[PDB]
Amino acid sequence: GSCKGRCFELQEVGPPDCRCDNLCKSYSSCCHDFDELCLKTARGWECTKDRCGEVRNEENACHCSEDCLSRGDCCTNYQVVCKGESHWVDDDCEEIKVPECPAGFVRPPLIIFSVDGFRASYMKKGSKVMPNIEKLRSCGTHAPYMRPVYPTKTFPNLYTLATGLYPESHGIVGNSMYDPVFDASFHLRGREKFNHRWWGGQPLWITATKQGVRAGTFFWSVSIPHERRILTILQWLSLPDNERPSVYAFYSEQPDFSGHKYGPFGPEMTNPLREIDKTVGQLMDGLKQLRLHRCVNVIFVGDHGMEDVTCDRTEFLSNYLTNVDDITLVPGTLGRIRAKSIYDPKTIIAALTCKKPDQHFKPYMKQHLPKRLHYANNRRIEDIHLLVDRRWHVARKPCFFQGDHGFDNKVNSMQTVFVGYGPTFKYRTKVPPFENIELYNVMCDLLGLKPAPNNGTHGSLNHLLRTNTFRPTMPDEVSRPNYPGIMYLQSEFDLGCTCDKLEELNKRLHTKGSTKERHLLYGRPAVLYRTSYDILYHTDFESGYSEIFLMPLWTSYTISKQAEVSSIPEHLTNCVRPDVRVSPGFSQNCLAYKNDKQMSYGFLFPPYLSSSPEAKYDAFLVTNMVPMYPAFKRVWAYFQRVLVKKYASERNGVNVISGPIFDYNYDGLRDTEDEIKQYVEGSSIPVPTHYYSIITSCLDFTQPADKCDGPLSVSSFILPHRPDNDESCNSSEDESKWVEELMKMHTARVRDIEHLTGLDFYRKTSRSYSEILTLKTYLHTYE
Ligand SMILES: *[C@@H]1O[C@H](CO)[C@@H](O[C@@H]2O[C@H](CO)[C@@H](O[C@@H]3O[C@H](CO)[C@@H](O)[C@H](O)[C@@H]3O)[C@H](O)[C@H]2NC(C)=O)[C@H](O)[C@H]1NC(C)=O
Ligand SMILES: [Ca+2]
Ligand SMILES: [Zn+2]
Ligand SMILES: [Zn+2]
Repeated sequence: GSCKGRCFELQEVGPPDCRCDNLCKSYSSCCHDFDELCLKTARGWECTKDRCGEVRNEENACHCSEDCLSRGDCCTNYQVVCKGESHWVDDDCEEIKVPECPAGFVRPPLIIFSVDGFRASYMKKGSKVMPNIEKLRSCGTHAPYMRPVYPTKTFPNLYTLATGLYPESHGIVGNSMYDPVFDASFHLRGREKFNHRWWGGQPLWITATKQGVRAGTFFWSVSIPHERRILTILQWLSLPDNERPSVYAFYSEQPDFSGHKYGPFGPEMTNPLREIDKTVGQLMDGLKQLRLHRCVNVIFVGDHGMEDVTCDRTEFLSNYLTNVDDITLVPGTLGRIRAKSIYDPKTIIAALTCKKPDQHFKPYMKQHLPKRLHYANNRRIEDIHLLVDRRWHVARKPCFFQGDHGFDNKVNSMQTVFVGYGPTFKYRTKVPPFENIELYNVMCDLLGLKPAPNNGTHGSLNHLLRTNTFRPTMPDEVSRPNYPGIMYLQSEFDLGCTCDKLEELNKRLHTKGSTKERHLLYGRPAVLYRTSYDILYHTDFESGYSEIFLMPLWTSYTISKQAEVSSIPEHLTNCVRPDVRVSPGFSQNCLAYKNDKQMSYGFLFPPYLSSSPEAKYDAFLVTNMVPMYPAFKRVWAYFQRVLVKKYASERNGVNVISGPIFDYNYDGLRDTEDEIKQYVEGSSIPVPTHYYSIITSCLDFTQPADKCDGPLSVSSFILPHRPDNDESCNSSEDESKWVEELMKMHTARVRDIEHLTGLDFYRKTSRSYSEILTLKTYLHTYE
């Protein structure tokens, strides 16, 4: 019943026996002498010359005795003060070409140093405030910033780090949440969070244990001082070979706590950052004492940033809703709304939509949230969501705090940090910003583990690593296209469409020709599911036409910097032409659109960008038509007539691939036919939930998009196909005052589109597949 000989033991005792491990305090289950024997404070955390060679006194917090390495309970500066060695931070960086590990070590250990609320810009504070951190950052591998997951709160992000999964998939969708199947709520405070029922996926410590690799206890009771957490890691690293973990985690509550109290750019922030640096320095000195400083891979990572947020920037729901007693709100930097008793969700949303000119939040049904957030597919996510403006809070009803976080994960102030240091990371290497869902694959690689299935894209971070355990391979195409000829005659169609000579004298009409070379610059997308579709070629564009969904899965075209924009002449406004290459039965019909009072149609390739009046007639083929709400046509037509040409002008030409997305179950994945819940009336033409475009050009803008030697540059979006423009509060103005702002909100990665369509892009380029995976994970943020 005593913690003697057992402090911070790895085996977990009881219930009910008294525990002496990392978490015993959190359960209020430690042995009576835990706080006495294990949380020793006497004489602080640094050796002084007068202690060198002292007799071991057990009440000392750390030791300067000659027996202190045999336990690894020496103070971390022991050798510096007593044996003439130097501080890790004062040593020159020297490349670590191979792991330099001592006797007994069969792989490089991994230590994860997680710092709560460490904003990316704090790194700009430099080596006068954070000398140890700046050394890790400059000698190792680092990104200018790492993007967290939404919501940008600690539990969702630390668990995403651990699992490689979006919160919707791992289950930790908030710091607070209610589960209607358990009928219970989870909170930062209390016991409920300790119940395994809440935690899904497979976190790294479980992946490791399952594959025979020992993991240290990642979690730390808040009562354990940071210095004792470092000393405990060093103690574990000193254990025999058959008991020593290979992976460890340190967690610090700072700089988050001071960020909340003083704001991100308060002068008070410098002290907490100095203290974090000290802790890193203690870890590095400690490793160096154990001859592990050129053997361990260290990951210094944050979970989210911090924004300026004060009391008097609070919107209150009682100022919008007359029935605020009927609802339960999860409040703050995001809002989630539920009924108090299992109120009407459609009236709640309408009552919160564009009611005040400076309104600092926007309501969404969860399925209408931007797809890049991946924040819908979980019963813990309430149907009603408030996306709150940066710098603001939302509360239910009507200063000690100056900072908060939780906002949209593309907001600048929410970005966090990443540095990788050690033999397996690259040397003095800067890498592009990347998302925190990508690290679990890399941590697995670093430990020799096979990752469990996750939302990372394995290989998209190979460029962080000196030597890679994993080489990606491009997936095999599942469906092979048909390339149908001009088989059928005009008179065989009656699709109910109308139109209003030279195409009879063109024998080579709709043949491959030079269409593939100029309009598919990166190869045909591959179709990764079973379906039947047709490649269709035209002077100005190429498309993959689905005989099942009666529309293209994709439409590809290139527009040069010098492309002319033209009008749809009035004699062609209502023109729709039957496609002589596709059968009537696998074609859309115009009558269904005339029968459907809510629904109109648009075109994937824009008639506005035709290369000639002759070629413009191709844009009106029934195989280029897609169902579109009139409200959405305002957005689409502006995109196609104005913004594509702008992008072409700014980027030295662009290649565009556009198409429909069906995601009626909001799982982020391509719907099967059975899952499509809306069709054009009286018809079998499915209604898309979204429309995507992927806009590619040369990263070197001095080369045109069709003559690009090197790295590519991409921006993409996934626009919600909505029958109104209630999302955009300025929509009653000219499209130039609101459409582009809409599209920027709905920016997306190419990977997001691949999941939602079952397509694989960029299969024929001069780049390596690893480089391509990096491109596919890129998000253009507009921040
Ligand atoms: C993010 O990653 C997770 C994990 O890879 C993805 O969740 C997984 O989704 C698949 C497909 O829906 C689920 O697998 C299915 O299992 C059953 C048979 O047991 C069968 O009905 C299907 O044919 C398929 O095998 C799986 O449950 C699920 N795994 C987890 C942990 O949730 C998720 O789709 C990813 N999200 C995105 C947007 O890519
Ligand atoms: Ca789906
Ligand atoms: Zn946090
Ligand atoms: Zn916080």
